Amino acid sequence: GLAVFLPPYPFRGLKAPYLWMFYKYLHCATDSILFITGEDYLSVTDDEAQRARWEFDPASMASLGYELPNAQSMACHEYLTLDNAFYETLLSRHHHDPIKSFSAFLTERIPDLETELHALLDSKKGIIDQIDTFISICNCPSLEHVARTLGKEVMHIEIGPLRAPMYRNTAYLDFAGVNGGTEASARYEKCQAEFDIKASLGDLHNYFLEVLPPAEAAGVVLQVEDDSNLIAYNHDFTNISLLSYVRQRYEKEDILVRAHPGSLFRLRDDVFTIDDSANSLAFINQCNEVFTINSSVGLEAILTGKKTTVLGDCSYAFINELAGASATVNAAAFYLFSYLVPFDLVFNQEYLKFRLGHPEEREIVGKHIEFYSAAHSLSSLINEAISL
Amino acid sequence: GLAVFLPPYPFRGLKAPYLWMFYKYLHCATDSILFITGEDYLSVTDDEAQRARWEFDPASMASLGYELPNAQSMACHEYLTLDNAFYETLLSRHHHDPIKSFSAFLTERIPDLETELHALLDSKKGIIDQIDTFISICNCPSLEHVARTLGKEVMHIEIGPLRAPMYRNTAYLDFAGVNGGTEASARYEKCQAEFDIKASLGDLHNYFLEVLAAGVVLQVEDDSNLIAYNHDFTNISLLSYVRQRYEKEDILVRAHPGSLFRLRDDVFTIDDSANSLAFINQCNEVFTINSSVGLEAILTGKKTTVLGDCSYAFINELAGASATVNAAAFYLFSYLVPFDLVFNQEYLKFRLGHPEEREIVGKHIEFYSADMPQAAHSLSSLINEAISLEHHHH
Ligand SMILES: [Cl-]
Repeated sequence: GLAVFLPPYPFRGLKAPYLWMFYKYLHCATDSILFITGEDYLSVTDDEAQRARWEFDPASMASLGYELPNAQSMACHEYLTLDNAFYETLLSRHHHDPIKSFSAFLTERIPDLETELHALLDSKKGIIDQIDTFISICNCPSLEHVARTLGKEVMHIEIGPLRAPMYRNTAYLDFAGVNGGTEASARYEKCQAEFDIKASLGDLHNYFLEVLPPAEAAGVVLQVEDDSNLIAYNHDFTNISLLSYVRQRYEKEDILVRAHPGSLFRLRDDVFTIDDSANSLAFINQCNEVFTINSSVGLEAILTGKKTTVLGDCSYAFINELAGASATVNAAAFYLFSYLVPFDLVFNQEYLKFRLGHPEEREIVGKHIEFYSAAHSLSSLINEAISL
Repeated sequence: GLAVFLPPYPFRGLKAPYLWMFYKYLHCATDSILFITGEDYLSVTDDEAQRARWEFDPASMASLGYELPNAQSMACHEYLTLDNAFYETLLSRHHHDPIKSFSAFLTERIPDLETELHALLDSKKGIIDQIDTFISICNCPSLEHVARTLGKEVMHIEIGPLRAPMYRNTAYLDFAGVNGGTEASARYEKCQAEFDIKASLGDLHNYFLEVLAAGVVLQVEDDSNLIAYNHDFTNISLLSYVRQRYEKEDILVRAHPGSLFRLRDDVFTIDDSANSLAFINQCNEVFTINSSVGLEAILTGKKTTVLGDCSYAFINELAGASATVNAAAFYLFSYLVPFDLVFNQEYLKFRLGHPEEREIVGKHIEFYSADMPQAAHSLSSLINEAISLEHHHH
């Protein structure tokens, strides 16, 4: 059985922040799941005051592919609820800075949290013995240590870098960590010689493109300031120091900035030239090279053959650090077909069992292409796919 | 003789960043000054490409009270010029992170900089012998170490927390550090017994004044205050801090027009008051990292939370009306300096001899009153009389 970890701690000012994953696993569940979560996740569906949350938007339910759970759907699983008081305690140990508290939660072992997790799991020890793996939407060394004591692994699972409408929907699945401390590079290193791809980057990019590619400066990508990427996995770089970094190398009218609509702040009116392109691709094509901390837009540039500079930690960084025309295509082919997972599968318990048995990269790739579609060797599967 | 440290390194993307202090010292100088600075400081005045800078604006000139130097004014001093290329080197040592580089400069010793400082001072040993003190506009452990080694003291000088036209013009003068690592608290702890002020907090405020729910003050993102003296707090985490305690309905945000970024429209209630005071009176309590507005809030008797390091924080850490007043009185009259005086070589030589607090307060009140002497008044008596109400005669 699965144990899904969905912490209630409002680090970013939002209750039940990972509610969409709760709804998604509930909608896709076939067997009982152990949810390690908070009481807010259990009351929010019936909370008449949180009716305007984006998770309840019909467009979001359709985009992420779930429906709202009824009583039977929610009640037929197992629950362990994390104590509401631990958040305030964590805050007090970091000068009540919610951001710095979030960072510690993502990158450090927290004894109090491990203790509570142990106590919760011990209350249903018979249930825990049946657990096949732990699942987390974010890194959490506390949870990861606790899982090791039980001889269990933690699958880190998150929305992927390529998404609709532009691309096929993808997801992250990482045994080491998602976004930060990813295992993507280590995975490719072990199975590199199995990848001999007969294609260009355009061929790897168009297969995932679902829309007619746009027609044919220094690009700077801004991101949301208070997410895990810029709080913990940024190598101390920020939106400000990123702009400062590029400024050390370029003049103002040679710089095109791509703002993120979800950011708390935006650049003042007449400081930089702001891009107003219909999409990421239309922005990238106006640039000679692209600068980013760890935006997924950076992946898109690399896939289109644009010179990209990555200042933060991310899953696709190892691809860019390769000098070679064919060495890059092979690395990207692995990332796209073997590392990235079709979005729906990471919520499919049968697929998760498959990944849990530690299958060969060939089996993983074949399973993904099988999903994408409507040959035996790994390279032949990919080559045949991006030609048809 | 004075030595004034004006580094050329464009930590904030601005070359000759401390140009205004160069112009001010040149304007007020009576004797030869040793400027430890960069070539950019000497060429900017005659560089038409940079005439658009605020330092040349008539309003800014009259506000800070200086005029542009002619050939004689600039040439009659001693110069030691630092290599601009050290900035790029320092950058490379900090993962090309300009923020981390500036922070190191302000809070850490840098061996290469100490090497270059000593080598420059070695070129004019005879001149250095007659230097009494080093002056720095910012904290710099590299410079401070070099100076002490040569048996010189360091005065950290910067524009103050209270400024015209709202207030009397003030400046910082601190031997330990300016903004961060200040000696204001330690200094008061030593002389607090001499402060028995028989007046209100409002009297103190009104003396410096020349005009008359949850408040959050935003600051410039890349200045030294938010880079090094912030206790890891940012504009982002400051808003997070308050949101944890208050609903968005009860939050009022005072934006800083000098910032690189601005809040998106319909996220917070953005204040549009005419000034800081007008913003403060709309709040039950004010939250800040280390903005000068936080001082104004305390001076008006508003509850204030200070998350970062700054010179006035020790005032807030006291309980009691009498206690806060005696602390604020010290801060305003003894710690803060009349702006023009920190550029006056005689006053600086006066401070170098480390006089008693009464003498310092006496000097300051003399200036503020635009008088001249001395009297039998105690320190507190001077302050009490200076801020007390006196009726007109008839
Ligand atoms: Cl900030």
